Amino acid sequence: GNRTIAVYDLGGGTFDISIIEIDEVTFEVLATNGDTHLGGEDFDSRLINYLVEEFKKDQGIDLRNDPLAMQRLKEAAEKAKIELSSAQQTDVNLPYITADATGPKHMNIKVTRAKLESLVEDLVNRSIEPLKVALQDAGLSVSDIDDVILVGGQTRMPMVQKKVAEFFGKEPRKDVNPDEAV
Ligand SMILES: Nc1ncnc2c1ncn2[C@@H]1O[C@H](COP(=O)(O)OP(=O)(O)CP(=O)(O)O)[C@@H](O)[C@H]1O
Repeated sequence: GNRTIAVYDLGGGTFDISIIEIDEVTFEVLATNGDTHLGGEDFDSRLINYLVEEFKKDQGIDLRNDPLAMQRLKEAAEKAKIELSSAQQTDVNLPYITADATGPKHMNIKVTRAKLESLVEDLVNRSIEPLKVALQDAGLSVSDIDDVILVGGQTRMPMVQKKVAEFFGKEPRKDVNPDEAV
């Protein structure tokens, strides 16, 4: 009774996919692929652009010339990205972010989940490309896979789970650890 699994591991920096076969009678990695420039940090970057554009649209300032402000906005963007894994909407609040002749300025922007999903949709789609490759290299199809286990914090995002569920046709398991997976 062999069991074949797929490990979708999306971290802060890189993306990995691995196909592993288990037999009783033994453990054999059948294929492994990924994307060295596709990670959670790219999800923050997309949200950072949106916050910079909205702050310009509203107040008229470009924060990118201000390095100390861009650090706080990166920190705030990640925080909002995470909350939006569990909430439908959230609020970025950074008082005294910058200043001009009119005085000190404040950021207060509402980000909805739907907004975030539209911003990162293409990054999620990039993760499917190495998946197809791995399966080809293994001489397998999605029907030959028995379980999909998610690894990495970024995979907690409902959208990422919905797309992986659509590819494999199975509900991926996010509860499983590395020992239990085998
Ligand atoms: N609830 C949540 N929803 C969405 N993203 C979340 C999250 N909780 C954490 N994250 C994201 O998960 C990432 C943390 O990744 P993790 O610690 O699992 O791997 P990593 O970055 O150390 C390994 P690598 O560099 O190889 O990819 C951060 O980018 C963080 O923004």
